[PDB]
Amino acid sequence: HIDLSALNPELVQAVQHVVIGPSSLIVHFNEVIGRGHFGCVYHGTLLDNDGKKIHCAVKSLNREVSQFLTEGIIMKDFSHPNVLSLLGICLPLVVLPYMKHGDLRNFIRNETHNPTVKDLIGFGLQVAKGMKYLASKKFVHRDLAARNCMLDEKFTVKVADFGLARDMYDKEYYSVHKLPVKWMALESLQTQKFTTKSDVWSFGVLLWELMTRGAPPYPDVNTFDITVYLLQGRRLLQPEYCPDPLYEVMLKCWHPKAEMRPSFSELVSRISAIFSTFIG
Ligand SMILES: COc1cnc2c(NCc3nnc4ccc(-c5ccccc5)nn34)ccnc2c1
Repeated sequence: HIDLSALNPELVQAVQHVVIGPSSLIVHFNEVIGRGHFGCVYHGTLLDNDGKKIHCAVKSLNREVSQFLTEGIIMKDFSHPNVLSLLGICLPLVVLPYMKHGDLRNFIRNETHNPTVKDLIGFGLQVAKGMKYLASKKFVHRDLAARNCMLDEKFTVKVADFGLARDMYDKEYYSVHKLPVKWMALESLQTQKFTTKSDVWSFGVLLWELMTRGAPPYPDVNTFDITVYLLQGRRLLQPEYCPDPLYEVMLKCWHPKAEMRPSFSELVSRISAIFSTFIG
């Protein structure tokens, strides 16, 4: 039940645009397309206000209602081609655009697809643009990784796994202390505080993932021994196909001083330049 009085008065009129009527959504519970700690996701067919059939992914939270709605309201207002949108909430079901090619990590690990170095850098550029948008909205992601970005039918990469879509979709990479330690900035491992600058650290690791086509970072390090490993004066090595200036970008993302790491705007600029030097 929706109690409009419990909400922030400013946000009441935004409820009609976030709530999806149960008669407008068909969800196919016979086919699981993704698994999270909070719940499974399924295929869905959504009907528009006019009556157009759009394909969607419907996530369950199986495994405050006022708070849940405001979270959805804030997320719906986010609109960028490199950020996963919220279609709405159904009575609770989270309704998201269907991403045909799944998560970025699995996509680049797939033997049937063959992205070129240019393509891989382009995927990186797309993530940087999505994060530039999010950071301008003062939104800290906290869990940027290749596993947490998705691709649609046009191979458009979108920053996902945030707001109501947030979950652990690959439990292997989360350690109790439940943190994604191998994507975390030194200061975050120490304080558990996450910033846009710690998102920038995670982006550098994401770039390394792209250039290795989805290799696991720091395989021979065990969980929280990562802080010891890093403080020995170590960084992830330069992947074979990674251009030198792109590795220089990665090293900047992993600067020991958070305030010295590049903004996402600078990452878009630097990476767009490197991307432009390649053909095919
Ligand atoms: C074709 O298969 C799928 C599966 N899941 C979704 C989906 N899931 C919710 C979601 N929101 N943000 C994220 C980030 C990562 C994953 C994820 C899912 C599986 C493995 C690894 C990571 N899922 N996810 C949303 C939209 N389209 C999808 C299409």
